[PDB]
Order: sequence, then C-alpha cells, then structure tokens
Amino acid sequence: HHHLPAEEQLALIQRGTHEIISEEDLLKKLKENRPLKIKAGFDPTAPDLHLGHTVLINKLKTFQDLGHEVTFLIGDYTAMIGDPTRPPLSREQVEANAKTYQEQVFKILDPNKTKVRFNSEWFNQKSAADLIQLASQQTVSRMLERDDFTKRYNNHQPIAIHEFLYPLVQGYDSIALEADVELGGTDQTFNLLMGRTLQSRYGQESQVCITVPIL
Ligand SMILES: N[C@@H](Cc1ccc(O)cc1)C(=O)O
Ligand SMILES: [Mg+2]
Repeated sequence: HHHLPAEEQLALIQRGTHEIISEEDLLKKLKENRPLKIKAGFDPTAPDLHLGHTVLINKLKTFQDLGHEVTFLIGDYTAMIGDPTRPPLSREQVEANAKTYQEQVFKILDPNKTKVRFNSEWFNQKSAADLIQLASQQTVSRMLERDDFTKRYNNHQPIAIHEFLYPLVQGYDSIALEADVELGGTDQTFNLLMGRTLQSRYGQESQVCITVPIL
C-alpha cells in the first residue's frame, strides 16, 4: 500500500545476493515504512563499468522500484590526491568518466529518482584534524585483515600508510550520506563493513551491507 510489505521487499532484495550483513536490521529498516538511502560507490579511474556490474545495477533498480532512494556515488576524492612534489586523476577526467558511467546506468536506472554524488563534495572541506579523528576509530591489526593487505604484508611488499586511510574515507561517506544500505561486490566486503562500523562509532544507525557477485 504505497510501499510493499516489508517481508515481500526482503524476498526481492535478497535474490541474487551473496550476503546481507544483518537480515534482522534490513527487515527492521523495511518495517519502518520509509524511503531508505541506498549507497553504491564507484571508483572513477576506469573508462566504463564492465558488463559484470549488471546484477549490481539491477539490484539498485530493485531498490528504486520499491520506492527507495539510490545514491550513485563517485569516489573522486581519493583519486584526485597526488604525490608530494605517476599522476592522479584530474577533475576533467573525473567529470568525463563520470558522465560515461551515467550514460550507462541510466539505461537501467531512472535519472529523476537517482542522486549522483561525488564524495569530494564533503571531504574537500574536512581538515587534517577530522581525518585524525576518523583514523582513531580503527586499529592497525584490523586494517591488516583486509585480504589484499594481508598478502602484501606476508610477502613484505610495502603498504603506504594513506592506503589504510582509504577504507576510512569510504566508511565516512556512509555517515555523510546517512546510508541505510550499501551495495558492493563480494570483494568489497571489508570496505562495506567499514561504513557500518564507523556509523555506530559516530552515533548513527548502522547501514545494512549487501554484496552481489561481480561477474
Ligand atoms: N573504494 C571503492 C569505491 C568507493 C569509493 C567511495 C565510496 O564511498 C564507496 C565506494 C572501490 O575501490 O571500488
Ligand atoms: Mg556531489
């Protein structure tokens, strides 16, 4: 009735997913009978999204057709930070690549119902002190559990320290968006849980994390 019953939405949402960190909390959010904020983030370095993102985008469409609010999030903030004088992305590259992603995903999603946002929109105004505050919320040993970090460390390959900050940027993005749900590939599990974790540390209701296989 304007919004499908919560248990039916659940059945449609979980079809084709590998994991949902807290079915219990997703049901609780759906029973609130309100538009949920759906976060899906993309790295703007590639020329396009490959044909394996399809399940992911059709899951965002499922959320959109159930009345929920999808934020298409471009993570330009970290991509544009260079080395103190290999170049980073320029703003013109971010904008050009982002336009191509939108031409793609709006063959599926509705543009009048989708929010396109760039995480530099809030992070460009964060101070070093705001990032030190964020960095105090996770430990070194927890960051070293991310599978790619664990392999590099075990093979004594260098891990620059700012690479530990990148998951914290992604987590904070959930806070600034007030994400109810975040979607990603099964490879991005660690990073999606970062936002759920950091939301609690900041006194926010935590997001549900949903992974789909990225073919
Ligand atoms: N870091 C993610 C992309 C991303 C960026 C910012 C976010 O808030 C969320 C996701 C990746 O490597 O694909
Ligand atoms: Mg923006």
